[PDB]
Amino acid sequence: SNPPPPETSNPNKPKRQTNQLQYLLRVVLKTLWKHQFAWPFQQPVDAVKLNLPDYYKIIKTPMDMGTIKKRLENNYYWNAQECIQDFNTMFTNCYIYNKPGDDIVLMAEALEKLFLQKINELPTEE
Ligand SMILES: Cc1cc(-c2ccc3nc(C4CCOCC4)n(CCOC(F)(F)F)c3c2)cn(C)c1=O
Repeated sequence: SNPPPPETSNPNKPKRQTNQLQYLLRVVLKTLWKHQFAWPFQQPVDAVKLNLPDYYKIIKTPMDMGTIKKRLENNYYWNAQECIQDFNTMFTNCYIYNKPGDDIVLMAEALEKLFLQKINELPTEE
C-alpha cells in the first residue's frame, strides 16, 4: 500500500503568515504548478499506481507540490525555510530514486531551474 501523505494541518504546530510565505504561494508555487512538467509532482508519488514497491522502502521524507500548496494555503508553516526545504526535498528525492537521464529527472531539473530563479527573488521580510 501507499503510506499516508505528509500532514497539511496539525493543531499542535504553531503557524504564521509572512510576505515571504505569501510570495512562495502566489509566485514560486504558482509558477511551478502551471508549468508543462508540473503534473508528476502535483500529488504524492503513487507507488501503487506506478508499481514501485521499493519507493517507500528508500525515500524517507516524501514530498510533492500538492502537499506544499495545501501547507501554504492552510498556514501549516512557521517560516519560509520550512517551505523551501520541502521543495528541495521533493527534488532530491527524485534524483535519489530515479536513473539519471530518465524523463522524470529531466522534468525535475527544468522545474528546479525555475524554482532557483524565483527563490533568488524572494522579498525581504516586510
Ligand atoms: C518515480 C517517480 C514517478 C513520478 C510520477 C508521478 C505520477 C505519474 N503518473 C504517471 C502516469 C502513470 C500511468 O497513468 C498515467 C499517468 N507517471 C508515469 C509517467 O511519468 C512521466 F511522464 F514523468 F514520465 C508518473 C510518474 C514522480 N516522481 C517524483 C518520481 O520520482
